Amino acid sequence: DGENLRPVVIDGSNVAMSHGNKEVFSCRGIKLAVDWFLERGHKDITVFVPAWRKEQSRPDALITDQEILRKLEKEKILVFTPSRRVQGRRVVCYDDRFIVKLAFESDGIIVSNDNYRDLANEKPEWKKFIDERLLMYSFVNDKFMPPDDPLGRHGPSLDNFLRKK
Ligand SMILES: [Mg+2]
Ligand code: NA
Repeated sequence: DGENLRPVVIDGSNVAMSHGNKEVFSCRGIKLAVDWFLERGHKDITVFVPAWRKEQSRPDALITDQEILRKLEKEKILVFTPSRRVQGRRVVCYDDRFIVKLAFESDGIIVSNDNYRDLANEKPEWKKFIDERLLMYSFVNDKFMPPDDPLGRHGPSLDNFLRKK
């Protein structure tokens, strides 16, 4: 029973960079984050990751355990944001905008340590949404630890934070 639960939108790139080495795109972090929400009963989970991350590990952009991305895609959970090469240069659509817009329109939660304040300054309704619906986190090795107080001490509990009740 997970439609008393708010839909969950995970910043795949943020979580990947947060987990393990802070200089490595660690896809296990994405799996661990998703698994944490799955074990609680969530059924509406979307992970946004730029499409160019499917490319093999380059020295500029290191990445581990790539197979998880496609696996999560086949499981309907992960969605790739558009990206392509024009005239020898990589063009990337702002995945952060996908994250914010989807979560806002689905009336859900954003899982990220990124504040997205450029987008917040762009649209007032987005700023208010982010202020009230951003779930930050911390990684202790393979342990995914979100705070019981997402909005501080006067905010709701983590349990009630994820419910539409
Ligand atoms: Mg980002
Ligand atoms: Na990382």
